Formats: sequence, structure tokens, C-alpha cells
Amino acid sequence: DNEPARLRSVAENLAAEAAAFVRGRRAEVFDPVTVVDTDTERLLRDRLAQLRPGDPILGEEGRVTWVLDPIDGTVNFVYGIPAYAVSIGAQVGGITVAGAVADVAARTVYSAATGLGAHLTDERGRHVLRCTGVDELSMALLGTGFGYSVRCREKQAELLAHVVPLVRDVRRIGSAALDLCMVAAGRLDAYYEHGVQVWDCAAGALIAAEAGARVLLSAGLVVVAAAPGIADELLAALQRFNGLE
Amino acid sequence: DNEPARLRSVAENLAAEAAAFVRGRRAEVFDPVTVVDTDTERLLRDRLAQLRPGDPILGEEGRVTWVLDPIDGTVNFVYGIPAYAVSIGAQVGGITVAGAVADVAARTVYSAATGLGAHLTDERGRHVLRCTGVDELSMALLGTGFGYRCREKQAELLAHVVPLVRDVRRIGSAALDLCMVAAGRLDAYYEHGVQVWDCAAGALIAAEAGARVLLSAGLVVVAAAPGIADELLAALQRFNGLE
Repeated sequence: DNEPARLRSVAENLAAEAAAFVRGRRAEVFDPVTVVDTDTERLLRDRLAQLRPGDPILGEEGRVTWVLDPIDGTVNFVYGIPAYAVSIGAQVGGITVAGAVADVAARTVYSAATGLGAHLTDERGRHVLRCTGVDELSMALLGTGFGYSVRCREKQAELLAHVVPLVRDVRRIGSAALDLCMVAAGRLDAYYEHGVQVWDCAAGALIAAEAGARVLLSAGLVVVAAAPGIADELLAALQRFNGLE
Repeated sequence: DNEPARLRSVAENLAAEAAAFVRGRRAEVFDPVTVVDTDTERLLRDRLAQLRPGDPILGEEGRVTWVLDPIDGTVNFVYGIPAYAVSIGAQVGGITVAGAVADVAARTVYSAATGLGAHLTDERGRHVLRCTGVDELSMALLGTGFGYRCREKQAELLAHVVPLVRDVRRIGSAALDLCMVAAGRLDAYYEHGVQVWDCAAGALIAAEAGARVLLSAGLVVVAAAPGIADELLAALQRFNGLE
């Protein structure tokens, strides 16, 4: 119809399809990432033309709006680090109503829709996602990334050094979409990145949110996603050093 | 016999076995990591008693010497991030002659022996490992970790090198980082404070893949594609980290 449940199914299906295509195209090809990225963007646009005729598409290169990234984690893709993803978000008035992130190398798909919860789908079927119940920020495993391009990186690194001793450990994986899903699944306790494009966090953000996580999205965005027991304590430490703004 | 080729086979086999056991034990159990870590240590010690009778064993908790870590990446193991490894190194006089690192969730095994090259073994059979041919440190993908107190200084140091490199990866397993360098999935790796049983095997593997590797109670580890090693060592010294 156009309800969240319907929107997430098309999101799940397209994500899974596109993952299969990326997985296959990468093997053939191996600029080279530009090729697969474009090809997969084309696949998604065409499939959306047939499944969702009049719907707007905001791509990485250009009523519900489909916000997408065929390959989030392009560095990872080029190096063969199994941590790149297809992200498909369904937005209405700038709010994400449904979404799906496909972990290409893992052959799994995370998805969610407003009010309906977040699930992970793999060979063993579909599972409910729930973030962790950490209380002490010194017990939290935090993921981060460098957002945008080479400009303004050392400051972000400087900021992180300050938060490093306040937390259990840090992870830097190379994919914003996948970090948001880890938080949802409980593989990270929180995630923080400064400068994330909308098409890389829109889907994941919802997924983490529907998994009970605290999520705030302040040309990129500032993203904070954390288990609820630890969100305030983390936001304070970040503000304390200027990062959540 | 006791030659590198023989030493690496027993390393490969033990790594593969132990990975299978960890993979199984983790599913049962899910302190909880302490349990699996000990159990797997016991498996390796017993198997080494039967395959390599008189050989000394330096474990994470205690003529060739088998240096080993049943689960490198214990935080990863606990959270379900597929990046923990079994590491088995064969040392003679403190020098690593052969080694194997099993990537437990990937179901793959990396191995090497002095003069015999580094290989990766997976479903598609055995492959030769070679690190990348990067020249510009600004083009290099660098992996890091923290080894152990004092963490903020290490982070401070990294912020300085961050703009000199393509991007940074922090995965949670030194054994796996060294193997990623060998495979070409990272261009270099740097960590300050790495126990011997987490880097001995990987260090050899990266080295046998053509990487520049130096090991300065833990150790300082630098492993990099050759075309970029000097340039990286300089930047590190320039901020005090390779010491």
C-alpha cells in the first residue's frame, strides 16, 4: 500500500537483491568501485520504477522518497574488507519510516519500520534486534568513523582521544550503515560519527532506534546512536569536548 | 621432523581444530569468555602433548616452543563481532620459525614458515599472500589497536598520523590485523603494547608476505607494505610511538 510494513518489505527485497548483484559484480570486476556503485544504483532505480512507480529517488548521485547507497564502505569494498553494505531508506517528509541495510559479505539483512521493531535476517531465519543494557560508559564499546572527506580529520581524532579513556574500547570498521546495525544488534554499545551523508545513516538510524537505541541526527550529519542506559553520559562527554554539534 | 614446513603443518592443523572448537563452544556457552579460552587452551596443550611430546608451551597462562592464544579478540568474541582468532606460533630461541592464525568466524587459516612464504587457506583451496605495493603513506590504509592504562596518549598519537594516511581501521584483533596486512586488506598496522602470543605468528605471516615488520610487558609492533614502511616509521618516531 504505502504503510511501513509494505515499505520495509520492498526495502528488504531490494537490499537483498542489490547485495547479491554487488557480490557478483565485484568478483567480475576484480573507478572499479565507481563502476559497481553505478551499476547497482541503476539496478535499484529500475527495480523501484517497477515496484514503486511514482516514487522519488534520492541517490548517492541525485508520497515516499527512497534514499539509497549501493555501496557504503567503498574503501572496504576496494580492499576486500567484508564490511560494506547496501542501504535503502523509505522517507516521508524527511522522516525515515522504513529501512533495510544489507551486509553484503555476511549475506544478512537488517531491517525496521516505525512501530514494528528491528529484525536481522540470515540463514537461520529472522531474529528480533535489541541493543545492549550497559549503564557505565566505561563499559561501553564505541564505534566511530571519519565523516566526509580528508578535510577536518585530525580534530575528530583529537576529540576521540579525549573520549577513549571514558569507554571500554573503540572500533573503527569503515561503514556507518553497518555501525548503526551493530548498535541495533548489540555488537556495539554506541556509535558516533561527525559528517555522515543522509543515504548512509537514514536506514540504519531507524533500525538502531527500533532496537531501543537512543539516536540523534544533528553537507553531512552528526550521528549519535547508543544503548539508552548510556546515551546521556556519552552525549555529555561529547559536548564537553565539542563533537555532538 | 622439526623443520619449518613440518612446524607449520602442525600449526595449521592445530589452529583449524581449535577454531572449530571455539566456534562450537561459543554457541553452547551463549567469565563466559574465560571458560572458552581455558577450554581451548586445554585442547591445544593436549594435542601438542601427543603431536609434539617434549615441546615447551608458552600459553596466555604459562628445542621448539609453542606460543599461543586460543582467543585473540576477547572483546570481539563477547560481543559477536566476527573478528577473533586462534594464534599458534613456533619459536626457536625467541625467533618465530612457523605460525598459523585461524580467523574463527571466517573459517579461514593464514600460515607461514621461514623461507616458505605465507598462505591463506579457505573453501577455494590455498592461496599465496602478498602485501600491497603502496608508495604514498597518504594512500595507505592503516590498522591500529591499543595494547594492554595510558590509552589517551596512544589515541593522541594516532590523531597526529590520521591526516598522513588514507584512512584508519580499528578491528579488535592484532593477530588478524597482521594477517590483513599479509593479505593486502590493510597497507600497514601499528600497535603499542601487544603480547607475544598475539603477534608472533602474524608477524611472521606478514613478513613472509613481503611486509616490513619490526617488533620493538608487551611489544611495539609495526608491519607495513615495503614501499611505505620508512615513511610510516618516520611519522611515528616524529611523534614518539615506535619506541
